[PDB]
Amino acid sequence: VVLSQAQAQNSQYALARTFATQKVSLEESVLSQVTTAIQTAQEKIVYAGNGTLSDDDRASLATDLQGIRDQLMNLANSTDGNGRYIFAGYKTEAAPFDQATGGYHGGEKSVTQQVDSARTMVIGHTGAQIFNSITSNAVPEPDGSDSEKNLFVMLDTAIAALKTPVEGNNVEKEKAAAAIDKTNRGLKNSLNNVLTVRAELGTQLSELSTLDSL
Repeated sequence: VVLSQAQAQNSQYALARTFATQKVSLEESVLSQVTTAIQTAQEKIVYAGNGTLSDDDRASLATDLQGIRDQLMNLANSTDGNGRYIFAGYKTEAAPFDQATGGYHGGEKSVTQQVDSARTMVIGHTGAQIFNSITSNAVPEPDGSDSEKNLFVMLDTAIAALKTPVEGNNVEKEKAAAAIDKTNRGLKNSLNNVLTVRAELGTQLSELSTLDSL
């Protein structure tokens, strides 16, 4: 009895595993795209650091950035093949991020799944974890204020700043330039956060395959 039984318990963990592997692989694929998108915005933000840019050049950068922001929003709202949202924790049936502000509305608890007697492997990192978090490596705000954690806020503030024509207004220029500097720090912090998650999903995939190929 205990044999058949155990062999059936390990037969079941085998299924969880197969479910876990497809879920983690899609997340990893989508996060790979999130990385490239943020790196693209980072390049525009660096260009925006140039003090002699035309207001029309600045507005152009804002438009490029709105586009990247919109790609990232679509990635943050990604679903799997059954239309369940992958960055929403357990709340898989409503979009985790609102279009207007990029606020997170999904679940807070990470999705877990029993993989082997021993472990309880975290599957499905939540939206908060990817798009609204920073690691301990985060570059702090020079002025001691709290670091922005929400990627969409980082992008949205920069966009609003760049769309503000600042010709002939040094005060507005310094303000907008400070917003761009803040976004620059934030995007490094966001990139580091996404890189951290991707590495951890890589580990998860490695584990799953080590029990799957086992």
